[PDB]
Amino acid sequence: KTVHSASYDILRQQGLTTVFGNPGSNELPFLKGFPEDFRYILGLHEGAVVGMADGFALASGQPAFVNLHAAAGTGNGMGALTNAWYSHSPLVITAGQQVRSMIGVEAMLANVDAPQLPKPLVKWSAEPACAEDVPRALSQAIHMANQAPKGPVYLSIPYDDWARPAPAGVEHLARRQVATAGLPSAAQLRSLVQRLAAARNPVLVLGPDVDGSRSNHLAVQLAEKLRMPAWVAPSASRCPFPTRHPSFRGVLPAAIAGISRCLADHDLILVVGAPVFRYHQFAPGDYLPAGTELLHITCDPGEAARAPMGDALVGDIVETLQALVWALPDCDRPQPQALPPAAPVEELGGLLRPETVFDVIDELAPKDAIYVKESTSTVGAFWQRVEMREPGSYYFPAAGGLGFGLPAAVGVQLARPERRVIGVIGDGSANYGITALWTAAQYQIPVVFIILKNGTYGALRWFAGVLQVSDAPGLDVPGLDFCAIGRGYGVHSVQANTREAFAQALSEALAGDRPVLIEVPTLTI
Amino acid sequence: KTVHSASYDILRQQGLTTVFGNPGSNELPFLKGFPEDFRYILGLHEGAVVGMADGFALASGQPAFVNLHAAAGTGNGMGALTNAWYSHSPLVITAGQQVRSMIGVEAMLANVDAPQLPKPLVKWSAEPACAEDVPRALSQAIHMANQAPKGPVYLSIPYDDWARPAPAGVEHLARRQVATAGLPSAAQLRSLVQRLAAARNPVLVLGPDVDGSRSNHLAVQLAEKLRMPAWVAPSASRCPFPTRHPSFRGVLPAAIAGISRCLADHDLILVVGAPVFRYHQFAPGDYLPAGTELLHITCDPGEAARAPMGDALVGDIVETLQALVWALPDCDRPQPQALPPAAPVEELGGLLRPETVFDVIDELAPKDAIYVKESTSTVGAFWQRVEMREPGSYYFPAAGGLGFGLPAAVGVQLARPERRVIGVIGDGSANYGITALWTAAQYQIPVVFIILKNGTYGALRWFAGVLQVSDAPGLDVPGLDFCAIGRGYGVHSVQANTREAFAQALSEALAGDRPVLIEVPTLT
Ligand SMILES: Cc1ncc(C[n+]2csc(CCOP(=O)(O)OP(=O)(O)O)c2C)c(N)n1
Ligand SMILES: Cc1ncc(C[n+]2csc(CCOP(=O)(O)OP(=O)(O)O)c2C)c(N)n1
Ligand code: NA
Ligand code: NA
Repeated sequence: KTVHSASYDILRQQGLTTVFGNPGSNELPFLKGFPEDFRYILGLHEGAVVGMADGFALASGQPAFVNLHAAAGTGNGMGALTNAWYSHSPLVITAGQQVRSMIGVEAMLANVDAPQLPKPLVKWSAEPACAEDVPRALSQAIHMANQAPKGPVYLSIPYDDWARPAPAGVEHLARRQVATAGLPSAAQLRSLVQRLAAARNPVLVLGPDVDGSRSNHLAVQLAEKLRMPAWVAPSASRCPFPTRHPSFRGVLPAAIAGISRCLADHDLILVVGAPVFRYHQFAPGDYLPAGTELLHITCDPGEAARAPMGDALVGDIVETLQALVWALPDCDRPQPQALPPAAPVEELGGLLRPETVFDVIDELAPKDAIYVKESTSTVGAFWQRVEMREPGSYYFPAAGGLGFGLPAAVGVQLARPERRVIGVIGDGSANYGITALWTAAQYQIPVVFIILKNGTYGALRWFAGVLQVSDAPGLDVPGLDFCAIGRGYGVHSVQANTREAFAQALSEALAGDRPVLIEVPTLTI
Repeated sequence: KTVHSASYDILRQQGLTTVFGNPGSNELPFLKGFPEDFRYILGLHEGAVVGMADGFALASGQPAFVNLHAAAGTGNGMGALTNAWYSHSPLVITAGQQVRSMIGVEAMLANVDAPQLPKPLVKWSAEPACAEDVPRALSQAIHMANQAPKGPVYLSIPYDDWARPAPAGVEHLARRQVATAGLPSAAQLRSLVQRLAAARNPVLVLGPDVDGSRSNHLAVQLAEKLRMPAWVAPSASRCPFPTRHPSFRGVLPAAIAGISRCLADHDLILVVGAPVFRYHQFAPGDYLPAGTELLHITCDPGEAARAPMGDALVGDIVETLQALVWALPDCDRPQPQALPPAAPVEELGGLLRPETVFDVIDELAPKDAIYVKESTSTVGAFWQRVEMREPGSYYFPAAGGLGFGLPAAVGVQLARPERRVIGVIGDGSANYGITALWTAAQYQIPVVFIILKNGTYGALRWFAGVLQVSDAPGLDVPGLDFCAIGRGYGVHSVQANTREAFAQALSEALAGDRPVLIEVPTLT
């Protein structure tokens, strides 16, 4: 037995049998003898590697294993880690290191002070002090990433470690289970029941950990038991509730003053599975309406600690909601009434309007499609127009780090081969993760990649207009041909200029079993 | 006066008037009122932004200014910082931060613990404690990046700072000069002279800081003064010596046993402007030949401290070399004789060999072309076949981080518009920095981008053989059409399958003033 055999035994028994990577010489001794029951997914750039792994871990509900090259490979993946942090993504990131005797002299490919490199975007990082501790360190990595609050971890491994003999006692590691006890106490449950049942007009607010914990159906039961509306917490990264349910109200605005206005008539706000709150725009005002109280249920002690208001309970979301639904009384206030349907937009005679594209998607897509969205000026219209009825149907970068979309679509589609993934990606956002197209071609992962091509960084032009700034450089992205780029990376590509051409292209893509890129020139104002 | 007006005044007076960036909302208050005498170079991904700035700083010999978005933009640029670290590149990296009152709550776009993010790849990192300290902190960043050993620094700026009034006393900052005194003392100089003059058979070994300090001509003078051969230090990132000068001996192998074998006959080794040594492959053996001594001249205290052998002198390389050339006595030993030229490789009639491509480059390229190389299995052949006569003629990623090549070619070409830049890039390496093609097209930066397309991560096949690994996944890169990708980003693109087709494409590219991508299918 070697450090190598012991390590692959640990990965197999813990279920980490898909490796997302881009290889280098320090990693070859790990990749040696790669087992026939494991799968390796090559990305051409590490931002795409990490984002594929992120999508895979989130959609599968299991940890994902990554293998990168030394400091430059780790570095190229670091933007993608910002999103993985706020999505509570359990990524086990390994990077290969020089031989131990060559690290201090700073030989070429030595990753200097390796554990510091990924900080502060990892929950744990190490470089084992000896070859013999590597298998236990890898066990520690997997169980740190997969415990609440879940998140990325990092391990740097000198390449001469793998061939060394495994130590006595290593046989205990592969079978280890780490379980998290997160049910409320009887007193804690009583407090939630008393406060909710006593409220005049409560409201529900739901974040990405409602989807991550598979609590969507429980959230519907909760809303119905208290006859209350349900919103998505601001800066939404996942969809936690069926969007045409009559209690649904949309996504809250990412603004201090905006949330206290939207929720002004409610005496009690219950936030589940989000921070309080991922505000974005500067909009000073009241954190809460006068007389309103807030309750917060979260899996993350740091979310509970940092909130500017409310009483928090930190624990297991699905067990907490199940207990709460059981313990609450029925209510006979009237049921909330549904939001009105979105009207078609006016025909203006220029390029296709995003609203039009979305109406077509809502008509032709399967009702359990999965959407991966990274198109920053069209978010409001998408949520209004594209129904998302089932869990696990939406992914948007949780840190707002662009380059998530194309790679995450490939990883999500790999995790959920029985559903169809449709990416809705801007011309700007596409270029941060463009080589994911190639991985989709090579492995025949049949994402429908829709590129909305408006010629600009539209969301930034909007924000610039708001600040009366007209002199900022760098906001336009002319001269891009995504059909040529798609074909370059091996993906069947088509340009759709009208509503009829777009419908035909989407229909034909959905009917097939290959990736397709659909380039859609769109209106921007 | 505002923090904004004072900061642009500092950048202007210090000479940082080109901004390399990718914008975001936290940066819009900085980019507001961008001055007419500044230039903004947009990159579509931050790895390319930082690589362009890196090339520009190295080729211009001046610091370069970067503006990135928050933590995700900073993160996307961090692979490029590995290279900037080992090339001693003076990059001033700014990243926009949320409004100060929204940082601790972790609002969307808050960069948490920002100064820790780029570590350990920056020599100084800060987030100012108040708006009034932003101008002085920017000055500190500039003067930290540009003092020996030069390197990247990082400043995180909350976006509500820019509009605030500038503090009293700010007017002293823009004019500040920071000079480095780095000449050897009389005793230090005499020790080098005494030792070198007493040696039986000295040898010279030169690294990237010889090119960086503009000491190439002095290195030739020194070699000639001691009638000694000259090598490039291993893991070469720049070219410090004219490669057809008769004392030139090529690049040392990146191997412990290799160096002591190559240099076996020399009693004294003088290493200038490189670490001792950037070994790569694991080839254990003797650090030095028995009886040999090593002298080291470096601009970097860390290089001096970490070396496993030798006596080091840390200071100003160009000033130290000039003092040494002046002080050395006459030497009567015969001059070294030139290396024999490379033999032709016989064409087997099918896909082109890289050696053939390099012979055509050597025939047709201007004799002061600049090469940006990131083609990992073809480095030895390149150095054997493509003459580099002038300073500032070669750039290869100093940390080996791929994605340097396409972006750095663009930045070098921007720094040196009077010379012509030829990028020599593999099919694997191109994809880590591919959006640099777009910036070349948009700004009409006329790089000749040559893509060597062998279908594989060729150098990893070599290392797999060395390490005795035969079943590793992920070594092949089939199914890439770089003419389609080039055209997609706006660059005129042509495929060249034969020696004649490549000559014609290279000649036409060189005769024009637009960027061109030339895709060349090659044998491994
Ligand atoms: C890595 C990274 N760099 C820069 C930004 C800043 N950013 C925010 S929105 C945006 C524009 C995206 O444009 P596009 O995807 O074309 O969508 P549109 O706004 O045009 O709808 C940019 C560049 C970011 N969020 N992430
Ligand atoms: C960012 C990064 N990721 C991975 C590697 C590992 N790496 C070393 S050489 C190499 C292959 C480069 O292939 P190519 O540019 O096609 O050149 P060839 O070896 O085929 O001549 C790779 C992937 C690296 N050095 N940098
Ligand atoms: Na756009
Ligand atoms: Na290659």
